[PDB]
Amino acid sequence: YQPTPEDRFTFGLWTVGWQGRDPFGDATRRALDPVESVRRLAELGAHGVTFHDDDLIPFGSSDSEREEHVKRFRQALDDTGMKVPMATTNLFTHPVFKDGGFTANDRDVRRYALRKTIRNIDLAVELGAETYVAWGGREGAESGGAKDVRDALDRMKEAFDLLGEYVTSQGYDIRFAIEPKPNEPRGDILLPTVGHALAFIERLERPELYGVNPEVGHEQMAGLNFPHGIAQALWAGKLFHIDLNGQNGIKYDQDLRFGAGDLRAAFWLVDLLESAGYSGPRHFDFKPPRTEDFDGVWASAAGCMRNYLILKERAAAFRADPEVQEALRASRLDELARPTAADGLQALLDDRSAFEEFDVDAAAARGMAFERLDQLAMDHLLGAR
Amino acid sequence: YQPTPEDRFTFGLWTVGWQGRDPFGDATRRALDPVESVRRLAELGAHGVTFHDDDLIPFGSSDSEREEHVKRFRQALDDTGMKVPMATTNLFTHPVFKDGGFTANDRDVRRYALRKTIRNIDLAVELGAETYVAWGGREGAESGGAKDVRDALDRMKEAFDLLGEYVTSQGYDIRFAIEPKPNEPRGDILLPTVGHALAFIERLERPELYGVNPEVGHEQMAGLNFPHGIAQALWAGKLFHIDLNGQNGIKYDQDLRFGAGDLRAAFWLVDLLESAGYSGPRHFDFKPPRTEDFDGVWASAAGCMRNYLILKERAAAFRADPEVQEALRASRLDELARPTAADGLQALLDDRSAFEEFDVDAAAARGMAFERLDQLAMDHLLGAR
Amino acid sequence: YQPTPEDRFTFGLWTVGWQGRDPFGDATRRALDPVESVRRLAELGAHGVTFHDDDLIPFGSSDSEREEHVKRFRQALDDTGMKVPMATTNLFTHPVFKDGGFTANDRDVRRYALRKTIRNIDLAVELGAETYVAWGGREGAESGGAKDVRDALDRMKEAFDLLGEYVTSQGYDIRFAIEPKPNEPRGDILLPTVGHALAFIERLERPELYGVNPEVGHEQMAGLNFPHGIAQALWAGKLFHIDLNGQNGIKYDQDLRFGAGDLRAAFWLVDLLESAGYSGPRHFDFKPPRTEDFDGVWASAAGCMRNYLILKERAAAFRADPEVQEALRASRLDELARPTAADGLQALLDDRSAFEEFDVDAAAARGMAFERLDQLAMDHLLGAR
Amino acid sequence: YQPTPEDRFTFGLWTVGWQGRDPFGDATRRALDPVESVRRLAELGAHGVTFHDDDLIPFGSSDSEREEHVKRFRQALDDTGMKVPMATTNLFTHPVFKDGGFTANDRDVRRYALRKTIRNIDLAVELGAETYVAWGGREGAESGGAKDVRDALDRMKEAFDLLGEYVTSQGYDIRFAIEPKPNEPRGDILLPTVGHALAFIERLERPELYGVNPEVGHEQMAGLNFPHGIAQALWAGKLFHIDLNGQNGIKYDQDLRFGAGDLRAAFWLVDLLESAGYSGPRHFDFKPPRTEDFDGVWASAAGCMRNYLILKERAAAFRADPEVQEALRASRLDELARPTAADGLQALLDDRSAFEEFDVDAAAARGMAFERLDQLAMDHLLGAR
Ligand SMILES: [Mg+2]
Ligand SMILES: [Mg+2]
Ligand SMILES: [Mg+2]
Ligand SMILES: [Mg+2]
Ligand SMILES: [Mg+2]
Ligand SMILES: [Mg+2]
Ligand SMILES: [Mg+2]
Ligand SMILES: [Mg+2]
Repeated sequence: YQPTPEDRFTFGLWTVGWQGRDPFGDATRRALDPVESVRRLAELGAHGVTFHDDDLIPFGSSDSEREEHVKRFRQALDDTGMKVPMATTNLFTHPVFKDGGFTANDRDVRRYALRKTIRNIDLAVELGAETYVAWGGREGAESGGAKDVRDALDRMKEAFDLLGEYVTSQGYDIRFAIEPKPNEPRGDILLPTVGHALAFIERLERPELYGVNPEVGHEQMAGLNFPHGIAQALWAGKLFHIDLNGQNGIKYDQDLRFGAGDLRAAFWLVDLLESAGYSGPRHFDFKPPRTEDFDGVWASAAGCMRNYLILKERAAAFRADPEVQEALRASRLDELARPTAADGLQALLDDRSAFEEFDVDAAAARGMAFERLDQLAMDHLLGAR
Repeated sequence: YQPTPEDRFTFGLWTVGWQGRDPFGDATRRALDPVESVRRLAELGAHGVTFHDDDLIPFGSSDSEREEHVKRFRQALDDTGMKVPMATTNLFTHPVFKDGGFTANDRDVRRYALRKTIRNIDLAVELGAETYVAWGGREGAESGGAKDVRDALDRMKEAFDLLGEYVTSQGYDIRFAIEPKPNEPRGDILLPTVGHALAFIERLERPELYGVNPEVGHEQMAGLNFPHGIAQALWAGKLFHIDLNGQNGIKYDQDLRFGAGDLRAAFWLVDLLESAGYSGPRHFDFKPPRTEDFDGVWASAAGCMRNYLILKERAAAFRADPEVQEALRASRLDELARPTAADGLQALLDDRSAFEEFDVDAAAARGMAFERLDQLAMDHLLGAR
Repeated sequence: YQPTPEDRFTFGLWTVGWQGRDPFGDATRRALDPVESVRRLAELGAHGVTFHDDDLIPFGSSDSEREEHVKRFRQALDDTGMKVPMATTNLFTHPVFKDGGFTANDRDVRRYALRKTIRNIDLAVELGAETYVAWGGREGAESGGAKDVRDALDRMKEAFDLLGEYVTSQGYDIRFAIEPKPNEPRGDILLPTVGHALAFIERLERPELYGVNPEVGHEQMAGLNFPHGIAQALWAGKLFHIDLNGQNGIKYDQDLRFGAGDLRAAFWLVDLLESAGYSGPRHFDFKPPRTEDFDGVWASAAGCMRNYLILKERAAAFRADPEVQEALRASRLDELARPTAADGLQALLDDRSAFEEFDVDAAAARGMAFERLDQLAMDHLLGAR
Repeated sequence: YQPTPEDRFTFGLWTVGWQGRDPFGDATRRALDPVESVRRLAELGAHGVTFHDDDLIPFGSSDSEREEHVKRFRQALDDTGMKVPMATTNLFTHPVFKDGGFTANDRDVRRYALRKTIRNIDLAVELGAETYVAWGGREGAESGGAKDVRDALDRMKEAFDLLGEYVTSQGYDIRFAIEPKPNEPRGDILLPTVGHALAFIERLERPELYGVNPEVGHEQMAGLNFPHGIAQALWAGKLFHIDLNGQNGIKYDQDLRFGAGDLRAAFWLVDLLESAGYSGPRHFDFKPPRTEDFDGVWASAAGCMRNYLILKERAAAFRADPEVQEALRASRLDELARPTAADGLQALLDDRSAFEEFDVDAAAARGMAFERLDQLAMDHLLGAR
């Protein structure tokens, strides 16, 4: 199960470069030169890297250091063939963003957040990114009175509309993807789930420029079914990007490598992405645990891609299995895909078989045969099939 | 804290009428005649009742029993002045709905679900309901392969569009509200949160006919901030109805009386509903615990309204407190309400105070004063103020 | 992966016999004659059945019906070779237990609960059960004032001590196992986790007569690591019995078939049970989903045993893998098993290599190599190894 | 509601001294001199401070800097009258503890952890601490194979037994308290709940030297009822210490000030502590949110004590209310405190009123009147009474 750049696996600089500082511990690893990470990730079979502006250009760099850093990075991209499909802004690390970026109560911080973002959009376009991700990790509150949510949504809409105006006025061909997270580092974060972000996009001035970048661990921190949420995003035509990792239930954001955490959900996710023809990057946003040295970092990063490829195999085997296709018909997955009432309202109303002469007890008695279907999915996942 | 019909408190027949059957226990209470519940609820200060078709008309009733039941109910409404602002369909109790109603895999069940619903819409209009609620409690799955979610969303859209066609073709003045629930009785339920339902409505043929009916306990079963979700629904203009109860964290749907469960959240919810001018019914969907006899049932139902009125008082006191308004300005809630960039994109770009000459360290050093504001909210809630 | 009676797989009568009534739905299946379940389970490879008194003898049966029911059951056991390793009392279904059995506030109910239990202990001994399970499903509260927990623990200790006196005075060779559950059907249940039950047993008069019967789904309803809890029970010498099923995170008690839910946890559990030499019954407490007809019921029950056997295989392969044993040494699992200070306190104090001359920075720099070890566990689980 | 030193309110140096570094953000506050915190906390009405060795003495200090730091601290304690009732060891910040202290896989780290602890025990005794707290925050695992839990419990028992030997051999009058936490910073932490720690203590060589130090937010991170767990610890005679803060459900450890989070639970906790006569320190382990400047830090710390005192008032009012005492008798809290069977086993067996002639239907029909009792508890909490 060896990854190729055609698998579109991408990594953030901040993932393998995480020094292992957590709320209760100091770094267990020295910092990684982005040039060294680009080269190590290319050797592992990755297709591309992503970056926050602050990952690449240390905060407060002069314009001459800034261009020196870009030029070094650009050399590493050119030496390796690595792409940069996605860029994002760090609006969460610096103390100035402690109440958020786009929805900070302080207006001058909101304007600074927009300028910091716009600067990096120019740079992202320059580096060829086609998706610009926005993770409002500091947008939210620990207490109810700290944030009027309707005002914050106004400010959030205003920020995203202005970003959309700037993109179309520059004639840039780049789209935005909102990354939801229900909590941490804020007590509650605005647009907490895929659903909340999808609803929000429909109120923007140019909705067609915005989609979602859902993350496995984030929806699972709310106990939600991450495959279900992805299906709805696809149904809406709004899955612009996706973040893969693992999470062991409702607790702090663990950012385990993909496939760790809820293994059955990872299987159903890959089944959905592959069967829907999702063609975006397969992005890993994970943290090698701080127990690990650099050898463990690359091992964890390899395991990300490996577990995707294994699950991709098992899902395809499951869908191609004639006994599964038989069981799918046994549970009437075929009838689920048919229109309830293509004959239209009036025909439905006059159809006495739909109500007056419907045998309710016969229909109730029919088994759905879901457990046999699920055990076949299990057998396939486990390679007992 | 005595409720009046002007408080628009409403109860489902199924709430006070719950016999106390749970997954592990038999009924602890005899069944309630709906006529007796209408009369008891009117004596408690309720404004109205709601019903599932099956609450009012026993399943499979002849057309003559059906009209006898309506006529008895109509007499109780006329004798008490109770209104019926909202009606809904039971698409979950009968075994025939075990895989759902609108998204059942079986097409004939889907058509039956639509006819069962349409019949009750006629009856709801007759009884004067202005909101028709849809809770897809059986729509979903315990296993990943049982339901193609994109197909189910198609079938769900199709059902709701047809309902919208039937309403507009009949010239009915009634709107629909989708009630989300993340799980139980299904392992995962479709449209699991307020966000997911809001996004879904934007894809219907006549979006203006559909809103949400969020329920406290349901969003909290996903660990979400229920006040935040309500704010987004209001921001969208889609809060058509609301269900009030209590819930002690992420576990089974407890349907505790309102104010039980997360007390601080109940306070912030009432603060939001009152300050936004929400004018719909204050509907209680709760279950008097099965430890209780009928005296405990009415006691629990009284406590629902009482806790709303107490919290309504404390929220208003909080918002009217000049020291709170001062603290709100101290945490820049006023600046949050101002446009980030009413001067427009180009002016923002040329504004060197927004970036080139922005003192990031000065802005970072400013405290948000959120903890003092929250302790004032606490003092008010507790009547220590 | 075919089960044999030597695998010690056991099922409750109430598991396959669940009619599919849930909080929101009526039965979807007719009731099962216990004699028919005993015969069907024997054909599936089960080793034994368990029962609540009320599963076997309908509540309130005359002494002549009671013995007729036992005699019919005894015939089915004799015709099939099925054993009854475990029996338990239903102290939760009848409305009289709505506030509990052993810790009901009403004393006459507590005495009735003890007599109901003692009667069934006699019957369990007669049928040869060696473990008597107690699941205090109604012991607890929805509200804080309803139950003084210290008093309830007194009443719980008193009940269990008296049960222990009755057993030793009758010269019965039977032991008790407490089954913890954190919630549902009560808002919070007493002795909510394995830990709470283990602590409680140490205060009983004859602690040696009592152990725990942990259940997968129950500890996971608290987000706990079920393998970890089982290890502690084993460490204490108190794992008398175990209940296997599946659960998808913190929500209502799903009682999915074993292997569904958290698949990686099921793998680590089987690894622990097998490597510790657990020799008790492998008991399945699960509910075939109500979507299923009787064919789906037996399919689900077969899947229980199958998933255990598959996981048992993969765990053994993992532990026997020399590259795993190498990786285990690489992460110092061997050093974890050695005494920290077998040289004793004074030697440790005088050992300057333990502190004064300990190279803290060298030790910190060592990687734990946990991620490589976990990916090997993953590969084995997935049959990619 | 002004605190006095007789209220026994204590704070960790690390609480008010938290610089606001979280997983996603840099410090928002400069470091606090412990001498300045001791003085500020004394002005707020605190009774005492607690410390990790590393809070007080910077890691790796010479013996001359070490005594200079103690001497400065000792001067601040002497100038203010502040006590040090509890001390603890930092076995979690330094990278060397990344796999734990007492249960690190590496033996030399385990010995170093014991020496680091023993050194601070001497210092704690010198400063007069009577409780030594152990929070095994790094003891546990992110993956199943990384830690054999039975071995780790052996190593944990060994460490605590040796600590007990050292204490009794030195003739120190100090006791140990284990602080449980279910997760974070490890994926799962050993001894995850109060129950797990209580069970563990019963296997130590000198159990009488060890109790628990439970923390509000920690048990709530597992969805458990923190008042219930405290009652069991009291019942066991093992509540040696307690940590107070707030937590909004199952998510990352928020360390909100006490009274924030689950307000009703905080009320029931104070009711229990006061009615049981708990006489230990009321210790706050919380973090002023990083949105706050130093003014917000002291405001948050004041709010801790204030919310305890308010709740203490409301609980006492509730218990002294004759209508509550009446309602308590109505729900048979009095009968719960009586022995089920003080007449003994044989008398119970011969008592036909306990079974043969017990009217089960009469007893079932009795209401528990729990909802009226809970609404009275609510009214008292809210000051609507
Ligand atoms: Mg994450
Ligand atoms: Mg991400
Ligand atoms: Mg509900
Ligand atoms: Mg509802
Ligand atoms: Mg269960
Ligand atoms: Mg069980
Ligand atoms: Mg904490
Ligand atoms: Mg603590």
